[PDB]
Amino acid sequence: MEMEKEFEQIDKSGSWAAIYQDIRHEASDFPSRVAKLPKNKNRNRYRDVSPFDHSRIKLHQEDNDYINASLIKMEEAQRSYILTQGPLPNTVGHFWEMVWEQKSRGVVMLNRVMEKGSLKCAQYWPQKEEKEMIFEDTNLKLTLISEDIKSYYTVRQLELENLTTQETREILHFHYTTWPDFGVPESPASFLNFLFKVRESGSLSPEHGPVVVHCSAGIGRSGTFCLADTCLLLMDKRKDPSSVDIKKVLLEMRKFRMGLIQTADQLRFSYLAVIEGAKFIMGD
Repeated sequence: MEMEKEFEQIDKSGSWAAIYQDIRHEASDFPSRVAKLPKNKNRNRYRDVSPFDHSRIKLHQEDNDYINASLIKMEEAQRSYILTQGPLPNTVGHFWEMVWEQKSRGVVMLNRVMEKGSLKCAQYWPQKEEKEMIFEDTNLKLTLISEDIKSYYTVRQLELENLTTQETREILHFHYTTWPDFGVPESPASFLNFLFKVRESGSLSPEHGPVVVHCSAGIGRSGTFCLADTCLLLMDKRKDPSSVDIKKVLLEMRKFRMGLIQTADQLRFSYLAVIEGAKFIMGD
């Protein structure tokens, strides 16, 4: 592992903030005209986190097709992700319309509904089996089937029914619940174990639609997920834990959504998780 001694080299030199700035500067920049139309102002959670028009997800609704969401297509790894913001009270129906239209099998949530005294996300899934949710604007019903609460994540089977065709699908909600309010987790082990549960569920398999991933803005903790999954997969395809340049992967993902990886602590954590997750992918 080169990166393991490049990692040790960057900590010594304390220069995480420097590399992270390098990436901010090299990062690509494309139009996001649709996002900043005023008809869409209230469809965005942060005024400065916009999907690029080229990689954006379109709702199949000729009235307004906008939702703040990007398709990240990683060609060498054969892995696609949909990165999105946490739904607004007025976009919850859109969010499930998107999960329906894209044929996604799983949703990964990396935030709690309330963080730092504020609401980072609408409550967009049901809490009790018997209290189903109806989305009138998008003709969808959502039902909680089961719920498996563990120490640092919760998994939920949900049933999504299309009212106007009577088709149903089962969605897996993977909810990481212990991401620190400030900073990043002290060890990646929790995060890695959550990652592998998502993998084992099949939600990433390419017979399915792309997994929907989000946090508050869909770039910070969301990117850490995607970057770690993809780096670890490329280490497999090459079965060589050192042809993978984590900064080069990051810059390629940022062609598809701006700002992935928000802090330089997140970047360090990204390295830390890939290095550690490499143990259990090189035979173990």
